[PDB]
Amino acid sequence: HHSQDPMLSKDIIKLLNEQVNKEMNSSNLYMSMSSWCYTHSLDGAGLFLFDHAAEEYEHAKKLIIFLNENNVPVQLTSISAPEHKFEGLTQIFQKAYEHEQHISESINNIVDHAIKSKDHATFNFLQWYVAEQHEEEVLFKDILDKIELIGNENHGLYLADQYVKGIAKSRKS
Amino acid sequence: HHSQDPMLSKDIIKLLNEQVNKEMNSSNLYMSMSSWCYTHSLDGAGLFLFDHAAEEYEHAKKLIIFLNENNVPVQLTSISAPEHKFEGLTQIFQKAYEHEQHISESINNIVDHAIKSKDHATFNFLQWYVAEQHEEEVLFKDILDKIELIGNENHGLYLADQYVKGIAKSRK
Amino acid sequence: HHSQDPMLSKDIIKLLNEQVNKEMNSSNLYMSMSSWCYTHSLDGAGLFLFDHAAEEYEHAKKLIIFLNENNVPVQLTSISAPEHKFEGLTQIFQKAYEHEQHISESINNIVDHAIKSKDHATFNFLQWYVAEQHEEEVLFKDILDKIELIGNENHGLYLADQYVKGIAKSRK
Amino acid sequence: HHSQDPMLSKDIIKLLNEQVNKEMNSSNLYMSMSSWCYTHSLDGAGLFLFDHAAEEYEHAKKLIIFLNENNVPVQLTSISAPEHKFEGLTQIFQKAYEHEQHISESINNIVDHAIKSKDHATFNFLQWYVAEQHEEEVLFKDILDKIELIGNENHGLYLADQYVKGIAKSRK
Amino acid sequence: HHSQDPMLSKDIIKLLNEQVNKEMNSSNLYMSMSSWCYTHSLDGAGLFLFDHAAEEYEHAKKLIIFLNENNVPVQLTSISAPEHKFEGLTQIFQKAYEHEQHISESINNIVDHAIKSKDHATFNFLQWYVAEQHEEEVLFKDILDKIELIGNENHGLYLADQYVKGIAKSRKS
Amino acid sequence: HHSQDPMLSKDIIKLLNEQVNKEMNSSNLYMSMSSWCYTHSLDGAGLFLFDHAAEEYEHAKKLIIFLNENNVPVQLTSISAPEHKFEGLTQIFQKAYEHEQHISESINNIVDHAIKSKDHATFNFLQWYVAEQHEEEVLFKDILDKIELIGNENHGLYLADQYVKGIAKSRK
Ligand SMILES: [Fe+3]
Ligand SMILES: [Fe+3]
Ligand SMILES: [Fe+3]
Ligand SMILES: [Fe+3]
Ligand SMILES: [Fe+3]
Ligand SMILES: [Fe+3]
Ligand SMILES: [Fe+3]
Ligand SMILES: [Fe+3]
Ligand SMILES: [Fe+3]
Ligand SMILES: [Fe+3]
Ligand SMILES: [Fe+3]
Ligand SMILES: [Fe+3]
Ligand SMILES: [Fe+3]
Ligand SMILES: [Fe+3]
Repeated sequence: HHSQDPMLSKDIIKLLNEQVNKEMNSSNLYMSMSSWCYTHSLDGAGLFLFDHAAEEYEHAKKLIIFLNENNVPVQLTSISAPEHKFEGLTQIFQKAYEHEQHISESINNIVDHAIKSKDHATFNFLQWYVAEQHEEEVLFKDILDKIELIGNENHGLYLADQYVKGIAKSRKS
Repeated sequence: HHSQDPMLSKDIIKLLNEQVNKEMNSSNLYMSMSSWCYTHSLDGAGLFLFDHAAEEYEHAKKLIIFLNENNVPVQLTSISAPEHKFEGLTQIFQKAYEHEQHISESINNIVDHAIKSKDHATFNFLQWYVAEQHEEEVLFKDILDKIELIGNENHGLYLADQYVKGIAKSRK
Repeated sequence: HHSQDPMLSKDIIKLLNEQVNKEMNSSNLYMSMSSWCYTHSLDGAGLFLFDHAAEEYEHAKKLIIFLNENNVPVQLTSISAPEHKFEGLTQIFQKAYEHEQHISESINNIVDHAIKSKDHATFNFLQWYVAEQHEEEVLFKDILDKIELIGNENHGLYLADQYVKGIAKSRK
Repeated sequence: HHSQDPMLSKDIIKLLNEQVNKEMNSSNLYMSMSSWCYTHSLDGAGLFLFDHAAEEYEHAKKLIIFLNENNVPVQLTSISAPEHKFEGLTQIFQKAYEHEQHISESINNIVDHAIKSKDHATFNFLQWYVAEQHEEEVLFKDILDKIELIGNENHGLYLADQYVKGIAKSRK
Repeated sequence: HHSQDPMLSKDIIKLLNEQVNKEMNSSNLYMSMSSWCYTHSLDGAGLFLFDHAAEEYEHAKKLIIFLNENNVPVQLTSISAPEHKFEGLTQIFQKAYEHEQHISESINNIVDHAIKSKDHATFNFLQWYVAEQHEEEVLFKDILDKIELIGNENHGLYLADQYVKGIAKSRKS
Repeated sequence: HHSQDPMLSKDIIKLLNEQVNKEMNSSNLYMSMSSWCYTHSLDGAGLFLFDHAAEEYEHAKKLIIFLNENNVPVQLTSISAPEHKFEGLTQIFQKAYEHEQHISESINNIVDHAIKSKDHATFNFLQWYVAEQHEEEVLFKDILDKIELIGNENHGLYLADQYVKGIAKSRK
């Protein structure tokens, strides 16, 4: 039996598949960052980063759904072993923030390519993703700022960890 | 500051970390099988397999949580790319069933090692996982049986795909 | 058309089929014990034992369901007439208590074999069964204790029957 | 202490005890047939026959209750193991339909003897049983008819098993 | 009149009785640790340890119920005077955590013996206990970690005590 | 940091700490009596005594709370093992009633010392305890009276055990 061809162009297909793989990669990175926090008495940051890892996987699934719907083969690559050694809470959120900036940038590139190729169905689909990613980028910016403001003298790490705990719990519900 | 050592033994740690990586790998395999179905007009199997991949990732997450709680470092390794070449619906479910068998065996192994080690916190923890995995293996056995019963004569693939669709919809 | 092979090992299959048959036999025994009580003015004990017979059959059915889901042929053997001659209430519950001990022993043996062969799906499945059987065994122990405490003298049989009647009714 | 004699006549007692054992044997037969279907990818027929087996045991229980109520000893006899080898779905339902006919005939025989011996208490009690057995016999005729109508060509077996599955589920 | 013999084997009987006595002993120890905290201005830790003492007694009662049900005589031994002198909050939770590890270990020994002797009714009964004890062990690990993270410079003891207070109140309801 | 001194006098502290240890001891005694009953077919008395031991521990806890609130160190001493040798139901309740009498006397002593010391915070606090203890002593007097009224002739022990069971059930 004959099935219909992919409904998206080859360039967009490639970019969307790469984005699926990026989100999968992010999910692993944040799981690893989470584990570091949990094994260093920072269960607030642990929980936040675990829940964030899970959310990145939710993004990957939403992208896959769109690919499936459009008759586009999903091409899952080898996911690389995440960084597992970190210096401290500040370095983790510095790295995480830099990571989210890169994700934001790669999204902008797909959206820009959708415009250039006049693929406005893909442009429209991506809007929820642009919005949620921007909110995520701002949140990491905000936590990094707060970690820097608190500092890690006496019980500063405890305070910073409880602040992050409060954010994680407030976002569950 | 001093953080408490891992609360689990080195052997158990190794086995549980390995299992996390196995579930991640299963999730990718099923998304790959799911996409093969969708791109070959089998959105019923496609749906079922997608939903099953997401469930494998849920098992991965619950394993991670248990490691985190026991102060055990989570050791995520490179996840090799899943196979993407399939001959048909029957082959996908034959591969899927053999896969669930291997996953069931790997779980039995950990549970047995927990018993050897007298680690009954881990034994107790793994019980939902043993249960849920058995349900999964049965389900794949049942679907495989049904695909084979229907066969691939005139509109047989359609009937099989509708059947799997019904199951996917009833489980969510 | 091709159906999948049984999902359990030969020895587990054998033990589990033997157990289905033990439960079927138990139901027969308890019906006959129940009838003896009913024809000897002991309707309270009759009711208790009738309801317990029915629950043995429920256990047989739950085992059969598990055999079905694992693609295991259920092999029912010949039924031999249950013992039908009894001496009195005390003897019936003595025999019953001893029978329940034997049922507990045979379950423990299946569970122990599940561990030895690392069949943790079966081990996990049998847990409700281990728990319910133990509750049944404790109950027969309790009733036998009470029958002895009360005695056979001067409306003692009436009081013991009313006691067992109360238990039967409260378990509905 | 003196207990009252059986309230039914010896011939009626005999026929009623025979009937209890026939229902026990029916339960066994249908469990075996059910298992056959389950192990040959016919879970729809499997479920139907399992549920029907359990209902035959319910019939046995209600007859036993009536014997208990009339101070009649229940005499459970030895029964051969049920047939376990079958040729296919059609053969199973042919055998089952022939079996339901025999049960129907056996009930009519008891009812007729109740009329002849002026045992109208027993006649009255058996009316629920006559009505339910008739409904069962009709159901088996209908399923057998539908199986032959569908046939065994390509996916006919699947369509037939799905039809029986819908009946099983709708009967609760 | 004749009563039925115990339904459990002599080895399991002995182990279960010893476990009842261990839980009773724990209850006293935690009452004593609680009193120390209350008399040293640490009412948060005071409350937590008091509620925990009470929970250990709940465990002992559940074990006794099972013994009673099985016609096994309950053999209560002399309960020894608990440690009453402690150095500080950190030492108390270090001791408590070490204590919970020992309890966890003794449970594993009973469960292991149940398997060896094929006593699967006892194996099954003990599962709630394995689960609750593991949760307790993890909780003490978590509090010890947090006490160490906070430290006791300036008002660190106050912060640590309020953290424990929050845990105690959240577990009541 | 400086923590405030105890808010109670040394004599009161001594008496209240002693009372905590007395309640702990009572709890163990009653669990011991409770187990004697259960192991001798008296699950009614067994239940009642178990429930009463748990209540003695509740009194211990409320005393501890009051000491904690007043910044008084709690001084738990070695709790001697309770007696385990009993001759029968009557002896257990004879011992139990004499025990509750001694506990009532010990409470009266503390309350009297509170009055001598003008410690009316403690006097006021102890009022629920005086009340609840009196109710307890009456109850044991009532049960002892009833056990003795029933006596131990043919099924008398059963009737007494059922009576105490009713009380236990009505109080929870
Ligand atoms: Fe993101
Ligand atoms: Fe993202
Ligand atoms: Fe699975
Ligand atoms: Fe799995
Ligand atoms: Fe067709
Ligand atoms: Fe039983
Ligand atoms: Fe049973
Ligand atoms: Fe019928
Ligand atoms: Fe019938
Ligand atoms: Fe504990
Ligand atoms: Fe504990
Ligand atoms: Fe008292
Ligand atoms: Fe008192
Ligand atoms: Fe009397």
